[PDB]
Amino acid sequence: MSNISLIVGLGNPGSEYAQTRHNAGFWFVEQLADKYGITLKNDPKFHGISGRGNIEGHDVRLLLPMTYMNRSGQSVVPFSKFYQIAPEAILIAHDELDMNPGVIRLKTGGGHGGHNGLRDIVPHIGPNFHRLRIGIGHPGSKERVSGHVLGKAPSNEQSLMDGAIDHALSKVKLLVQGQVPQAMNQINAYKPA
Ligand code: NA
Ligand code: NA
Repeated sequence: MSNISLIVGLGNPGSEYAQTRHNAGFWFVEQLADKYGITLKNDPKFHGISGRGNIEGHDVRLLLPMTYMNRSGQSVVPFSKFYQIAPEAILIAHDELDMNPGVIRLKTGGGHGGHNGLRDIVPHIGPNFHRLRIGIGHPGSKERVSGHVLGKAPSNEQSLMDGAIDHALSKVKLLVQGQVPQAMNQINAYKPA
């Protein structure tokens, strides 16, 4: 029922990380920001890059922590405390190992699912924020997980992921308008065209 007023993209800073699957949440938020002409500027007070503007009739903040993934909470937590944004108004976009490329899900609540960014966030604001789980695949062995999240995907997997992200961006109107059950049905029904 509450409007989404803060959208957070999780990822690592620097050009060596920018195309890595771990930066799926940066992809989503950076595309969104540019779709609506919202400028992401350096915001060192909150250890991130941040912005604010109109999306489909609503005042929305955007945040990319520049803390490195595992310390994402050092940006998100004080940012959302300072602007007094309840967790229920936060959507956090992140890579999801447990879903394949081309799969994308909106989830409300729950835990971190082993994701090391969310792991740094859930303890401080609690679990009740919305999550855009952008599927990146699982390599297979738990050995190869680090090299997979920190690697660039091949073009085919990338096109599926980018398709998923395009679809979720088309649904942000619902989310910022408070229409979370509808956004969720519609996001979660996505399948590659
Ligand atoms: Na822009
Ligand atoms: Na920008």
